[PDB]
Amino acid sequence: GAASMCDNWQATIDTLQGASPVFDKPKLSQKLLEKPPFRFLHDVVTAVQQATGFAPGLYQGDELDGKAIQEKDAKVAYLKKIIEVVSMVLGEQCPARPNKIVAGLEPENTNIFLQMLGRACQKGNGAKAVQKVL
Repeated sequence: GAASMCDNWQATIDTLQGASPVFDKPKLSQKLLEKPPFRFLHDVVTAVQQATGFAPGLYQGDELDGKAIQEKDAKVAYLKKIIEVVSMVLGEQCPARPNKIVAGLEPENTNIFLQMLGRACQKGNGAKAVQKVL
C-alpha cells in the first residue's frame, strides 16, 4: 500500500517534478530512478542546487564537474557531503548510504534521499549546514 517503498520513484517524480517543479532538467523517469547511475544523481543534485540555491559552497573544483568524477572513492565522497547536508537541514537521518548508492543497491533508499533533498531545499538553503559539514 501507500506506506510500502515499492515504486517510490513515483513519489520522487511528484516531489521534484510535480505541480510546482523544483527543476525541469533532467527529466525524471522510472528507468533512471529504478537504476540510478551516479552521473544522473550528480545531475539531479546539481539541478536542485541551480534551481533553488541549495547547499551553497558545498562543492568546488572537480566536484562541480560530473565528468571529472570517475573514481569510486570520489563518487562516495561527493554523495556523503550532500546526504549529510540534507540530513542536517531536515534533522533526520537519511537512510541512503553512499557505498550502496555507488553500487546501484537499495534504489528505493536512493529515492528517499532524493525526496529528502526536495524537502530540504524548500526548507532552507542549508548554508550553515554546509559550513558544518565542511
